[PDB]
Amino acid sequence: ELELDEQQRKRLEAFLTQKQKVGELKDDDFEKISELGAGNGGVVFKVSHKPSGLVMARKLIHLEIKPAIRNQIIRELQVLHECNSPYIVGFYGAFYSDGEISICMEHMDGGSLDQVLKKAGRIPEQILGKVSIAVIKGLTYLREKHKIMHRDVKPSNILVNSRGEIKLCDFGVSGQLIDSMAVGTRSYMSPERLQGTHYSVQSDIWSMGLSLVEMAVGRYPIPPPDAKELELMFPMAIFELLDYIVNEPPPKLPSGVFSLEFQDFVNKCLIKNPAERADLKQLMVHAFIKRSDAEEVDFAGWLCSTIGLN
Ligand SMILES: COc1ccc(-c2cc3c(cc2F)ncc2ncn(C4CCNCC4)c23)c(Cl)c1
Ligand SMILES: [Ca+2]
Ligand SMILES: [Ca+2]
Ligand SMILES: [Mg+2]
Repeated sequence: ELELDEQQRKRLEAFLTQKQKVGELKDDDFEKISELGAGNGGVVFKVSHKPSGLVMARKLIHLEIKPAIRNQIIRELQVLHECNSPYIVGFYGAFYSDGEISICMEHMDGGSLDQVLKKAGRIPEQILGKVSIAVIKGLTYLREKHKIMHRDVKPSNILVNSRGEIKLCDFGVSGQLIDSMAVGTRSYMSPERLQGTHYSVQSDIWSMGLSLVEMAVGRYPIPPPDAKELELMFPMAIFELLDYIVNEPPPKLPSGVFSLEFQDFVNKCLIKNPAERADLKQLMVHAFIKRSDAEEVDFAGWLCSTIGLN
């Protein structure tokens, strides 16, 4: 899982070689190309780094804070330079300028999976098999190589591109940034996290499981759809919704339309007891993942056709 093929090794080396040419990121060295979309507490733009000519994704987080606080956030974000993986979005740098922190990243031309889902309606099982592999490996990388968990897996934090790559972003690195921003949705949080009890990487596995169900059925799955709505397919307030997650049984895929391997996979992800819930090691050898890994699915081609990359 941690071991890479030669295509992934070549691309990661190519990213770093280009990154070494960039140097120190400055506010005036960026030109706006387009707005990509309003995300977690800030607007993300597609931008050109004028000196290097590199296209980037730039998230601007508007905050009014003193030089002490903001300079601590920039040094905390420097660990993202070390997070080098085919399943983690590339980091160029971070800086402060005129009342707003900037985070500059690798541009992913396919966007996030909430955008792809909204375009697709629902995502096919075999496509979600490749999504599952990438999230597991991305989470395995952060945990093994950095002793880090994500803390915020959701469709908007899974980015994709026309080269067929699927990557994670917005994992917890800066404690001070979360303090100063305090925001994001808690609707993908695990029941034990919403109860404020012993939570770990198992909490991200729930979030993946729930995200996969949403992408599979084409709708955030809590509360469950009706028997009539499932036939048509194939309002709770946020506080009422978070109480439902803690108190009611977990969501499941509908039977018949998905394979029992995929149903079992998401079920093992959504067991409410984190001890009983499957771990990354167990999920990596799961029947769904083994089958998915063997399947030669053209994700890039599927993506481009679905979102209209001409
Ligand atoms: C650390 O915090 C982040 C998180 C994500 C990105 C990020 C977003 C992108 C992107 C690349 C990226 F690195 N590429 C294409 C694209 N299209 C739409 N979006 C966003 C629209 C709002 N919803 C979330 C995705 C993005 C950045 Cl820069 C910083
Ligand atoms: Ca300026
Ligand atoms: Ca200036
Ligand atoms: Mg977040």
